[PDB]
Amino acid sequence: KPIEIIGAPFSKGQPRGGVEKGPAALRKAGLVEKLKETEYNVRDHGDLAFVDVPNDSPFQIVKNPRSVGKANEQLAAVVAETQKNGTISVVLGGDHSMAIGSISGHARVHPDLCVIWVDAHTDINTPLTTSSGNLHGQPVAFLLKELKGKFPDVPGFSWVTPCISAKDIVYIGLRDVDPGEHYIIKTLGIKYFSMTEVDKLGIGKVMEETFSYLLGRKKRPIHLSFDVDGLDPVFTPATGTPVVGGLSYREGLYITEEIYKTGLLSGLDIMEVNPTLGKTPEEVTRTVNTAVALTLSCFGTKREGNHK
Amino acid sequence: KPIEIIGAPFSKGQPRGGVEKGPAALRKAGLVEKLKETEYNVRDHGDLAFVDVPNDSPFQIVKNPRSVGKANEQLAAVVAETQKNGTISVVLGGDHSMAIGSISGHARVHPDLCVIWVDAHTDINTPLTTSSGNLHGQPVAFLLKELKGKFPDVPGFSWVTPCISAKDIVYIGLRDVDPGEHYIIKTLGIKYFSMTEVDKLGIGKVMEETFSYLLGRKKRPIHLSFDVDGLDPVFTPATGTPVVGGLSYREGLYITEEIYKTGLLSGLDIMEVNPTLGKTPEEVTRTVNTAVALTLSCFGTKREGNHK
Amino acid sequence: KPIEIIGAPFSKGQPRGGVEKGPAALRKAGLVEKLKETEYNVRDHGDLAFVDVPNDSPFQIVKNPRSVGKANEQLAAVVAETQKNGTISVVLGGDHSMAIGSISGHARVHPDLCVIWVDAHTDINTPLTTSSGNLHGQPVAFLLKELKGKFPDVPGFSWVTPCISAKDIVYIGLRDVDPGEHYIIKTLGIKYFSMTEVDKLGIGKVMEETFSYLLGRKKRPIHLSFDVDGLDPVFTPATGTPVVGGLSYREGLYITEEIYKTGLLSGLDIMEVNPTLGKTPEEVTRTVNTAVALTLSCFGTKREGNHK
Ligand SMILES: N[C@@H](CCCC[B-](O)(O)O)C(=O)O
Ligand SMILES: N[C@@H](CCCC[B-](O)(O)O)C(=O)O
Ligand SMILES: N[C@@H](CCCC[B-](O)(O)O)C(=O)O
Ligand SMILES: [Mn+2]
Ligand SMILES: [Mn+2]
Ligand SMILES: [Mn+2]
Ligand SMILES: [Mn+2]
Ligand SMILES: [Mn+2]
Ligand SMILES: [Mn+2]
Repeated sequence: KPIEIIGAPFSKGQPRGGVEKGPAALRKAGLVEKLKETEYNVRDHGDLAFVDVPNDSPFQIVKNPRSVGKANEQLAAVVAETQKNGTISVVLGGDHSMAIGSISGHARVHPDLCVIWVDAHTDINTPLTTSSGNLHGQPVAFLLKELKGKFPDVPGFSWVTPCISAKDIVYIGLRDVDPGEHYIIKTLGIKYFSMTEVDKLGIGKVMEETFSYLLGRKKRPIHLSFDVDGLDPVFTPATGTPVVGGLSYREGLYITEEIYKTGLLSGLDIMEVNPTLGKTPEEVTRTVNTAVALTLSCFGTKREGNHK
Repeated sequence: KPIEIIGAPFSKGQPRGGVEKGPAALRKAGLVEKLKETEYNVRDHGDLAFVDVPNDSPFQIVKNPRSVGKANEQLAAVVAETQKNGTISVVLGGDHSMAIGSISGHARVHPDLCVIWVDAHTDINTPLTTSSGNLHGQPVAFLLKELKGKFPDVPGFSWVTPCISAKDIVYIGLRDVDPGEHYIIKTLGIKYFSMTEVDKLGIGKVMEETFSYLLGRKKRPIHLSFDVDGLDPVFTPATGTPVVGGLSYREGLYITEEIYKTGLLSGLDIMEVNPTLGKTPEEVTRTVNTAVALTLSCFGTKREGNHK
Repeated sequence: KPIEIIGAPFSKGQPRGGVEKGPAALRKAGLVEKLKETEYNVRDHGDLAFVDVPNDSPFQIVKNPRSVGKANEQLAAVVAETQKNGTISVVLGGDHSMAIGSISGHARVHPDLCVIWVDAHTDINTPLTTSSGNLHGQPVAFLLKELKGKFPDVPGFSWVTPCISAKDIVYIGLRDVDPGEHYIIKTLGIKYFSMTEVDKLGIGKVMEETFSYLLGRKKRPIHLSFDVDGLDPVFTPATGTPVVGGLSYREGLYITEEIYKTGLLSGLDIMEVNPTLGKTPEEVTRTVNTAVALTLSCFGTKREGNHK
């Protein structure tokens, strides 16, 4: 099972344009060369060229609906094709709104997959609950089957078909959830481990419980959508929405080390790295290097050591 | 059950006068407005005006005995009256010597209460074991029934009646205990979770064990006396006696989140915040904002989210 | 059982000469005076004068073989003599290559001892697997019986007799292991708790499992070889080989507190403190003071408190 890197220099899901530079910074930090040192064969598809939409007026409060909808449609097609060829897709983020296209294309080939979402946020607001209008905080709402028809058709997304049910996803790291989003996860009964649960259980028990919950019945493809702000700002300061009291460096690596050990990783998203948001040049280097270490961990690099 | 904020701008229990500004900084950080966003009805009694004692010579080694004794007598009366009216009392600290008055007035209405003491110190020296003479490190000694008659009558405190027995209190966070204090907790058998126990058990098991220990037999009123130096100096740097290796931000919030969930919180003390002790202006803002987050957590704010 | 401090100002096991100053900095921080405040009787043997070898050409890739071999032979004799007199030996580090002499002399008197190695590294490369040639990363290879005859005779070490078998040692804190070293620990089946295991289990369960593993059958002498880089660079920045994601201050103290409680500590090594490697003067003070706190903990100082 080879790996295929796919760049997604997109920032229309939020207001800060620098996340577009995420892919470049990750590559410049030597991401591809290091992955070639693993047991996997690596392939770089390159970066995608997203067709911008000039006249893109807000749908109600939702900003850049048509541009976000089209870029995600392009991504889904690309991901589905590589999945169709028996390869693991690695999407280099880009604001988190690109998860719509990443997960959608994945589910086209592997309809039985489950999703592990590492983030300080649930990203499940709907076009009607959102207060900001930024689509990087609404991706999960377009993918959940239970939310289908809970909000008006948004321009640019008629191509989307809800592909995951409430019981197929698990959140880890939550600590900044909007009132509407909380009502939704409680009502629909979505499984989550907020920082409170990580403190209570310990990251060891957290990973054990997420795997038995999702892989109890039968085994199946895993899709890990990693938002860099899942970790505390001390570790990943260069992000658009940092929240204090997050996961540690050690905990972030433990999550990815356990996911590698299942042998079921099928799709990966590394999102929200913004290289123009450091407080200093090293805060940037710190964030980019951590994202690279997490990616390598998903593919075999272990803290105990490695040998051929 | 409404809440009643009570300010206690007092600093005679120790040498640094800046703790008197604790209440003002907490209010300026928006403490009251935010509490009004919870499910509780809020009431601000205001700050107390403590009658200073001009001729206040040291009783042996004990400094400002009469001024500390009178200010606490005034506080007890105020707290007992609001408790008498079915309200939860919130005392805005002030050096920790004000816990004598806070707990005393509380026990007048709820004699069956238990005490959870979060601190790096036990604050249980007696007028005869103390080496500094500062009363903010002796409050527990005036409240324990087992210590009654273990030291000479101190001027200004003849109004005090020991209201709690050794089995009714639990310490969390200890890491700077004097030899005399250690002899006392071992001899009397007082329950505690020092940093060693938190490391061994994890904060999850620590809260589980403190609740079964205190609320095993029957349910009853809870009094949480929180000393801001319970958390590591990296989180709450603006305090008079910082000790390395303390509780994390996450652990501090876990403690308060669990106490809220019991539905038994009856009295609260937020102590030792000194706004004139930062190394920088942000070290101050960091400490004040953390104290506010802890207070809000005691009244319902959860990291998983909230909705009406 | 009295204690005997033994200084080892040596740096030929690696390239940076400043570790030679480790002993002096530790003593200047008041190490001996504080140990005299414990229940043990303290004795300072002083620092050793190591006979340098002028013509010391590299054995293959191994640097300073004869100088490292002789200094360790001198140390072993000194340690064995104090052990012979019923005293606990405390070796003030010095690069970690001095563990060869420390452990060797100890095993001469207590052949049944076990070893607890706290380090970010396994220090088990052989003269043939090493890529740097620095002997401070090869001490364990000269002491393991299973590795005897696995590499050519190195000049200066013909006096060494492998004294410990693979089942007699436990590693804690690993996070920077070379491919050759990993092949060795997996093949020989050596017990270890890398950072992954500490994250999964918690330091409490880690200490419980290392004690049952080593002291399950019968009780016996414990030798703790502590490399200061076992803790994260935020706590012990003044070291030659710092690695991110290490043990916390709290975890380091928990390890030593548990070792004291067994009553089986027989030999101690405090290594790799280099007072000329801070980024600032306080990074140095931070590292030296932490090493002193760890040493005091091994001999009775507890975070819960102490009294006579
Ligand atoms: N819920 C907030 C924040 C969204 C956070 C988006 B994220 O997790 O992708 O960075 C909003 O909807 O604007
Ligand atoms: N035990 C020391 C320190 C007291 C700490 C007081 B506290 O916890 O209220 O800040 C003393 O009695 O002087
Ligand atoms: N394995 C690397 C690093 C050795 C680390 C040595 B130590 O743990 O004593 O600081 C080397 O052999 O050069
Ligand atoms: Mn986020
Ligand atoms: Mn996100
Ligand atoms: Mn205190
Ligand atoms: Mn206190
Ligand atoms: Mn090391
Ligand atoms: Mn070492």
